[PDB]
Amino acid sequence: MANLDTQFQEFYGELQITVTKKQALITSHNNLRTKIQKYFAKNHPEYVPSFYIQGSYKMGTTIRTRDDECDLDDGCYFIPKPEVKGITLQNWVMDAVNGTVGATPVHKNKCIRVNYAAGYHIDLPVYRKERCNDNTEHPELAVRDGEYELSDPREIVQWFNSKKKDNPVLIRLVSYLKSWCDTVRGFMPPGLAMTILASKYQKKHEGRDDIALRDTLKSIRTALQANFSCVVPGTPYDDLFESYDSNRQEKFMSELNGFIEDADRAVNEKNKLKASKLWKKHLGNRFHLA
Ligand SMILES: Nc1ncnc2c1ncn2[C@@H]1O[C@H](COP(=O)(O)OP(=O)(O)O)[C@@H](O)[C@H]1O
Ligand SMILES: Nc1ncnc2c1ncn2[C@@H]1O[C@H](COP(=O)(O)OP(=O)(O)O)[C@@H](O)[C@H]1O
Ligand SMILES: [Mg+2]
Repeated sequence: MANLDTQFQEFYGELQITVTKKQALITSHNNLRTKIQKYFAKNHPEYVPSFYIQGSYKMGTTIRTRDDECDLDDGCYFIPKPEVKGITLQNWVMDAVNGTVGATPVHKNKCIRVNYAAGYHIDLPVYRKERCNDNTEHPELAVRDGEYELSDPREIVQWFNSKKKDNPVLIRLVSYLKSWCDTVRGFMPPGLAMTILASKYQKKHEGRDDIALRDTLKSIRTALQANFSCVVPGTPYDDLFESYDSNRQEKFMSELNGFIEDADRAVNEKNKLKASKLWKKHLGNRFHLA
């Protein structure tokens, strides 16, 4: 039977942000920090922002999309707590990043998004927190449309770090699943959902990332068939699937069935080209035999 482990490793390589874009992302994220720091020093020095890279970039699971888009999440914290609405802190950050050359900001519900014409964006979730060095205190996320929400971005990173330890295939599995979401889109869940599901339900097959992904898909399906949910570690009741009606759930679980069916056929294929086409159908066009 065809062995596609090498093709999976090369696919993982193709999913990485390119050298040029990663340097531009980091340079831009440093420029944004200085721009925000200068804005508050000039206009509201009573509040001092501090920063913490979070999300996939901090966890080491970032992929570029099929359009070569990529991003970085940089949390913007105000300590101690400003006694203003969350939308007020967001508006100031939005005003601060406005005017960045080659970029246009967008005020999302839970972050300020800075879209760069060069093909990347930086998301700036805004937080307030009372104490500078207290990991037992969870920060409050600013929300445009409502009240602050308790959040635990650092706890997610710690949790995933413990799952990654002695387990380097996990970041590859998360990357494969994120590329699956990036290929189908529409009803598909976000990358954080793939991080949680792969970490909880991972199955291992040393030397065969193709078999490992197949086994992990079936493990995820078994868990979600019993209880269709995806709770964020450290934040109970933060269920990433809580808004999914029966239609969206059925669409996702049907796509998971089809992925599993084709993965089974690929693993049992003698023809390496056919096997690669079955995987590529769901993982996207950066997967190939050549
Ligand atoms: N429902 C949520 N609860 C808590 N944190 C969230 C939630 N959604 C997003 N985040 C935070 O934003 C980060 C990025 O979310 P997401 O867009 O799914 O990841 P990616 O950076 O891979 O696109 C997550 O790592 C998490 O810290
Ligand atoms: N609970 C959260 N904690 C931290 N960041 C978040 C959270 N939820 C969303 N984000 C960030 O905000 C981005 C988009 O926010 P979203 O909720 O999609 O706003 P909108 O509904 O306007 O699209 C996400 O990609 C993520 O990076
Ligand atoms: Mg994001």
